[PDB]
Amino acid sequence: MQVEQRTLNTAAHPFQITAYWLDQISDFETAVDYPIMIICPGGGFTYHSGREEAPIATRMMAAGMHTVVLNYQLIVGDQSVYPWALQQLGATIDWITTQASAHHVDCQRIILAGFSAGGHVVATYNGVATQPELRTRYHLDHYQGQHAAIILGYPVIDLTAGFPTTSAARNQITTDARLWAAQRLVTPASKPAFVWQTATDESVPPINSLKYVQAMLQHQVATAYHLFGSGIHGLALANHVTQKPGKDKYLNDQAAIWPQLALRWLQEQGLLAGN
Amino acid sequence: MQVEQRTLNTAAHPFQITAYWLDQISDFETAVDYPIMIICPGGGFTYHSGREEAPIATRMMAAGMHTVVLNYQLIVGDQSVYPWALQQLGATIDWITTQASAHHVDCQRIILAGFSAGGHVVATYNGVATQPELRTRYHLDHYQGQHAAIILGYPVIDLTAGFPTTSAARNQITTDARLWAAQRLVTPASKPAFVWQTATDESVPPINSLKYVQAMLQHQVATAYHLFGSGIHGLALANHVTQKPGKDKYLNDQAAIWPQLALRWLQEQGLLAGN
Amino acid sequence: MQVEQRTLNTAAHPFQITAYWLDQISDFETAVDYPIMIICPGGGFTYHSGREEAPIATRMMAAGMHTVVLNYQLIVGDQSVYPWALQQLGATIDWITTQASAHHVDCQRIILAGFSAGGHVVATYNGVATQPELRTRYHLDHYQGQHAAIILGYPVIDLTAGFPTTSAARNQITTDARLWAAQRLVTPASKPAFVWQTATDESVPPINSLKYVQAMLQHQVATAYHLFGSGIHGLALANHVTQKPGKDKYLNDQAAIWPQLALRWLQEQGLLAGN
Amino acid sequence: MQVEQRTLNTAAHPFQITAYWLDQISDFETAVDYPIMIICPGGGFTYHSGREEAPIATRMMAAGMHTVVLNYQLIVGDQSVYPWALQQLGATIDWITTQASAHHVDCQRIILAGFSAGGHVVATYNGVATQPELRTRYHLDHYQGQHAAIILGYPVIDLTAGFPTTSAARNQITTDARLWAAQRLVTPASKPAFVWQTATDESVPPINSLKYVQAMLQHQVATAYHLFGSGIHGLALANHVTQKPGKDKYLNDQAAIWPQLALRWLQEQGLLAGN
Amino acid sequence: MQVEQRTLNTAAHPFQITAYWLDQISDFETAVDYPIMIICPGGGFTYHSGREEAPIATRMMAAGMHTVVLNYQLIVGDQSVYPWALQQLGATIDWITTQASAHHVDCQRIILAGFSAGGHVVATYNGVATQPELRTRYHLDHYQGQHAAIILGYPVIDLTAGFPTTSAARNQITTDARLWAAQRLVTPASKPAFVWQTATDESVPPINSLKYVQAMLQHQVATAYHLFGSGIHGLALANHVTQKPGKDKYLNDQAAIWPQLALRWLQEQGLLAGN
Amino acid sequence: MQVEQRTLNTAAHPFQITAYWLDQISDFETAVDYPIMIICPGGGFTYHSGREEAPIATRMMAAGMHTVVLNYQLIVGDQSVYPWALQQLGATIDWITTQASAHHVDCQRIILAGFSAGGHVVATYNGVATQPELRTRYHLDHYQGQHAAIILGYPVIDLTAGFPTTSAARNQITTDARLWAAQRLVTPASKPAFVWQTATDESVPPINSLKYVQAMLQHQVATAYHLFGSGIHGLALANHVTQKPGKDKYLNDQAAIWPQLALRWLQEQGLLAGN
Repeated sequence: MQVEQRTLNTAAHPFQITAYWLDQISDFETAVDYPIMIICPGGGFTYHSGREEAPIATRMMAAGMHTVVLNYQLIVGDQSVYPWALQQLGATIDWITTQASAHHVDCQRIILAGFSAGGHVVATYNGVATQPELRTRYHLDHYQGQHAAIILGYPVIDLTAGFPTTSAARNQITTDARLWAAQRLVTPASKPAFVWQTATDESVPPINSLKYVQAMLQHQVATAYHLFGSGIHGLALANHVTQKPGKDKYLNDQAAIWPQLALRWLQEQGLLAGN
Repeated sequence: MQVEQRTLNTAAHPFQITAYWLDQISDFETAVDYPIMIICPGGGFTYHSGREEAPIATRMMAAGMHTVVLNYQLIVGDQSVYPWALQQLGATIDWITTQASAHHVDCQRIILAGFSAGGHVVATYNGVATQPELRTRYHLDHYQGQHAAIILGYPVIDLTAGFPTTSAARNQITTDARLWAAQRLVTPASKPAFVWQTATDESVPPINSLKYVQAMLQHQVATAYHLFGSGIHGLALANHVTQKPGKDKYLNDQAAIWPQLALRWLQEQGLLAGN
Repeated sequence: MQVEQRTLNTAAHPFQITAYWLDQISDFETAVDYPIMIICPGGGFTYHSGREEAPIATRMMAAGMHTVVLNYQLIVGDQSVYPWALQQLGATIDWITTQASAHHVDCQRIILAGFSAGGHVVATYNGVATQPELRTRYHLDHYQGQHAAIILGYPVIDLTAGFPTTSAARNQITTDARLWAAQRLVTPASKPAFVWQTATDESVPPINSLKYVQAMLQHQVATAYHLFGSGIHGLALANHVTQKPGKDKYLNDQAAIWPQLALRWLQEQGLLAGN
Repeated sequence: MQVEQRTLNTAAHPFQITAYWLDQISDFETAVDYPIMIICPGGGFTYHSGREEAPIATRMMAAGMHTVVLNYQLIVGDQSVYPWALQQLGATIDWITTQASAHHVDCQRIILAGFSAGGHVVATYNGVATQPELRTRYHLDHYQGQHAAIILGYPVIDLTAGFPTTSAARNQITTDARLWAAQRLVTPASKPAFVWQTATDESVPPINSLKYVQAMLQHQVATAYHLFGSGIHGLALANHVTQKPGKDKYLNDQAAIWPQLALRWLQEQGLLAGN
Repeated sequence: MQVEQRTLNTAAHPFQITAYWLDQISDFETAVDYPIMIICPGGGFTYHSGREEAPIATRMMAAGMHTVVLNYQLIVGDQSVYPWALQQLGATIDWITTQASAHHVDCQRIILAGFSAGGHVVATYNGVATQPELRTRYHLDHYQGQHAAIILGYPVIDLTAGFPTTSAARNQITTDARLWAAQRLVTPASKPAFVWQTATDESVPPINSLKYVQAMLQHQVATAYHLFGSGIHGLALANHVTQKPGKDKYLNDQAAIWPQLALRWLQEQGLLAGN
Repeated sequence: MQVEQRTLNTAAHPFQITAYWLDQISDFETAVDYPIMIICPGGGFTYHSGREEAPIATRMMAAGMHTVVLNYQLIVGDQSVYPWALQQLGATIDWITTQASAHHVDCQRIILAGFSAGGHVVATYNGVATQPELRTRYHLDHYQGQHAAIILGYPVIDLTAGFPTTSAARNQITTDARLWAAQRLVTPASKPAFVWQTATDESVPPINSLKYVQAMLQHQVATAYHLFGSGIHGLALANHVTQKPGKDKYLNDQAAIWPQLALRWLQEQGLLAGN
């Protein structure tokens, strides 16, 4: 296993990525190309939450895929998240394509993972990057690669839907109201989506994920949705690994099966080798 | 996550280790000390099998523990495995103790994992390192640290028990017949053991693991034993990750739950935080 | 000791930092959080002087603190230093806060060091970052962390005060005349300052430091000022380590005690453990 | 030999460089300063071709010079190549000057290599960077260093001359028509040029290189030109090393002597030690 | 290109290797496995000459092969070169086999290069490793891999043949007189050999190489021999790259074609792709 | 500044070194060769104390010298310290000579530092390495380099003199009674020594250092001796940097000037540039 930490510059606003590369198993006769998952952590667009980076990355790596953690654009400074964050997701994917030979990467299996605030970036991208008109509008010309499916964990979907709380904050993320609501950007061309949240989420209302899923169904796009009956926002792995010390509110033993479900879902979609 | 590849020299025969360090989660208020698992791959004492290194290491890392992969002494050259391999397991543990500050390592939770040939080294160590008389005999004086529990996956236990096949091969591993049979070295001081194998193992007869477990019970030492009804030798993770390309004989969906069992067992023993 | 060389991107103009991390001492029972000092070298805003980077960094490290060397914005290109350099100092501090767990960093003890041209960036920041109105104006919204004290070595303070020599050069650094004079930005909210220079400085008149100190006193802010009676500009460590080969004009044995004074001053302010 | 991979930020649009540093030979009594060659690969301004990076870099390293591979600005996004790419070539050179002590670099021997699309960037730079009026216009103020000679392999020279094929593509590279034709920017101040191409080039007509050479002659600048009678575009090393697997059209045994010619030419110009 | 510096421990006397790995070219559709050359520098068994390491390594890398530089056992201490050095050559080869997946290495094309003192180690190995009786005697049991051809540059062949000068020195290298003369160990099973030297060699008489070649012919083993009419011992690359500063005696323009000859020879033997 | 962590193998018992390399200052016209100090920490021959490694290393680096931390042989296993540790000190020095070109190292200024147990290794070496008869006896043949001076901090000198406490422990370190007493190995050929200790040392009686100094005087070898009137054993830097958390017994403000004295002493001896 190799760990790469790089700045990528092929975007208006350069960003940092941290890649976790799988090594080829030594006693194999033939070499295998592994899937790759790009992870966008949460952090309310003001930071990137460690809880939703390496603990999750490692979990997916255990199932035999490379992972890259993307440091998408934030509010810090006087900067806005959009459109820059979309340009960065595209750059990352493009960069992966250029790393396929060196690292055995199956470009037919690039997957996007989003959590809380990072879920907005992913959900929006799933809409924009699949629509020629919007690739042009949001400057994704000439970026190679395309993702195959997305995974949303307690995602922020509509900015008018509960998070954030004030019209100033919503516009600070973006003044582009076409990107405010990710479910309004779903078309049949959108890639399939594994979505989960808890019903008792309070900082990012469950309505967010639901509206997205509703949009995928109505546009006949393959989706799977797990709304667990309990648990706070930002459960991450929902177990001891991502549990803040002392605080039992970060433990949910039923939500904690989400990775197993997600992985099984990837297999169903033909995006991960099956047992 | 950091990856360290080092030669350790505080043993008669220097060896290579590859350590996979957990990083502290950024948005924690207080820092946490994680458990650490040392992994001894299989390879019939002639090599170290990649299949039983990083795929397993990564799997355990996902449950929130550091891992170190130990390149124990091999037959290559005209060298023997013993006593040198025991000295190396002790050196590794000692070295970990010196790395605890830098990496947040819970020395009350050092765990040893063994697979096939690597299982012999571990099972033997669990006997020797816990017996003052044998620490002296096998030169473990002044090595700090002590492991807390061991995990054996389809282990080689008695060298007179099926593997290897010829009296020459057995002596090439070691001329020390006191180390030939790891179950004869079990005493109440032995640390607890999670053991698993398949009943249809042919290169290393199931009798090996059984005899060990039988010894642990009879010396009133806490143990757990999972003998799956089917599957070849060297299943590793028993899933797509460690499956040799094309060959379905490396897939066992029932044996594949061993990690989940093992981890739950570690929790029971108080050696891994519980959910 | 670890050495990190990274581009940081959470600012309009991305920059390079070189961090020198202290490692936890192995034979300590409990872990300790160390202070951290950010160093801005001189170079007349056209380059970063090596003399004022690692030789100084190492000197402070010896007293038991992490150091980061910041490559603040320069005139090169057609670029200006301001406002970008202020955004970068804030980004660096913010980034440190996100590295505190991994490296044991005491965020109640972040310190800023400035030399010659780098002194302007620091002195200005000490004014801006402490004034809510100016954090907003100069785009420091949402940057975590705050420094505790600053250290100025032969600093450039007022751009109308001797350095640079022509009105073109002054405006090339910045057209923002509110940032021209760092002493006019001092308010009671400014953090404490250790200031030193030589009286015989010719490229950056001693008047610069003096005016700053005068402003700190008049706003009742804790400060300490050492104006050595002799020596050229850019003495750095004033000893053999930073002495240009052959040239004795870079040796001043009385100015060379500045680090000892500075460190003792940090102790007085409670920003460095005391003996 | 050391390998460095860094983002450089002292330009409007930050870029990645990959440097291959020569190490000092251990059994030398005195240390030697080696030349350095900057390489701009081809890729039609949409990507950087691996074929024209390390295989070429390594080839030149064998003749005893450091190499740096520059990731010049691309069309990707909605970005244009110019003026940014010129700023980046200057930044790279400047950065090298700051690395001379650490790596023994002979700044009187910085050389620029260009291939296909990368040849345009180099050829243009050879014109701009040598003309005070154009350094000012294209923002190369305060960048230290200057190259000594350039090398063009099947270069794109005039954008109205065959590559690219549509007026949209030409303007997407740049709307600045003063940079469209690199031969119109040649003056006596231009540095000497080693130029080669194949006569049967179809994607970038041989006319391109010819027009450049013609301009160098007419301005009395030292140049050498090798137009091989056969071979496709993008032959690179023209041998097995850069040959796409299976495709014999990337093999030209006569064009394959270009490196030997180029190196001998560097010696003639006093830019590489001679045998 | 990646650079690896590792201690290998699977030998009685652990040794350092420095590997220079080729990276897969990014714009290839299919991946290619490259040959690998192991280089044993000279140094009179008291040191390893830098002149015969990276300058040569890089030269071969340019022709599209990985290289590893082996730090074979030396006289330093009271240690002898043999048998340990043979064990180390075998370990290196074995280790390469375990690195083939990760680095695309063609194990049907492992090549050994020897210079001066390093030539003895190689020439001897070519005899021992190919003779079952001698693999057993010199402890090469269970080492995977086998080399395909060897390359000797001004090699030391018979220790009674001019180098070294005193019977004490000869025995300090080894008391094993069966290894004193490498030509007496040639049998039809020996791998093919490219040999070169200068006729005016004085520290290691030309007779050495000649006797070896004579042995290869008489055992009907494919060999090629280039005895250049002039030049001192230890010419290395014979050009400016390996020329000690000031001393023209390290320049031979006719001997300097040896790499081109050697590479062409590798192609003839089917051990390097041909143009 | 670069940090190197390597195993060295040119000794019977391979060892780890951690080197801290000074980088050349960028804005120097000419390059300078720096001194290098090798540090042997304490630890009672059972471990290497972190307190006496990087905190001290960094302190000396601040005065403008490279440092290497040597992991000398320990009792761990059933191993003895001698003769192996002497072979390792010689190997380290030899290795440095081979690193001089790459890192600008002044081989006329190699210095050895010893603390507590590490002081024995140094003091003994200062005797052995300077006596042709003893280089032969203790196998230092063919190791290049030689140290210039040594520094002993609260050193263990005579093993019959207080440390260790039992005749078993003394022999476990070494059965070679010729190495038991380092002061009995002093001859005029011994290099100069800076020695310090506290008079109230209880685990290693002050008599140890005194006897050494007495031997240096009586053999007319230049020495300097600072016996501070108070303080425990293992004060290290005697300040907050090496102070175990909470325990004031590791603070001695008078002993804490030892580095300043030592450095000034190095200048007097011409082994460090003077101000």
